[PDB]
Amino acid sequence: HMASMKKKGSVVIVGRINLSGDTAYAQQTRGEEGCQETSQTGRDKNQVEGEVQIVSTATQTFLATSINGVLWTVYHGAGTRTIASPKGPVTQMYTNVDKDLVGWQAPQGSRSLTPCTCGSSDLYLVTRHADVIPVRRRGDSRGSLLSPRPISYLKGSSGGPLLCPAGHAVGIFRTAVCTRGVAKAVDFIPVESLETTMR
Ligand SMILES: [Zn+2]
Repeated sequence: HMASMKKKGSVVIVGRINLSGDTAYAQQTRGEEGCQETSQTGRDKNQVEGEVQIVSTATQTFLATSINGVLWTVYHGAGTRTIASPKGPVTQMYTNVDKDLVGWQAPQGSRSLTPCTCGSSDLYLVTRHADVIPVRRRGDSRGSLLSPRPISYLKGSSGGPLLCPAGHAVGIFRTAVCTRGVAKAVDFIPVESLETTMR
């Protein structure tokens, strides 16, 4: 009955993918206990750094990527949930189920990637395990893995970035394209589609 109805939890930043040096690596900033409490209160006092965040819900863990002052991720992971912040749960600034895209204002202390202007088709996918996978762009919204892998390796990487050779943001990883469970290609949200949503 109505008095007993719970509320959806907040997305919680539980770590980041460090790309600021010569070596990419994942860092955890909050354990599962703190994540649970933070998800319920929506209050996160942790300092955020970097461009690529690891985020969790009650059920899922995936990625969120800051581009031009917006932290972007996929609707099929975050739905309409708020994200926890130092002042409380923060409401989504963008919500587009048709693009499978959501976004919040980038957390204070985060760094944003710059949208790519190069038109290059040699791309690099950053995974939740700090893999940097070469990807050849094949369309506005798809690239092919130079070395196909089992889908397991890409699980939980939605919302991660596809990068230009110069480190610009080219797209947000949306979902893998598989055959017999083997990921041979990836579909992503082009950054141009993000810029249009941003006006
Ligand atoms: Zn570029």
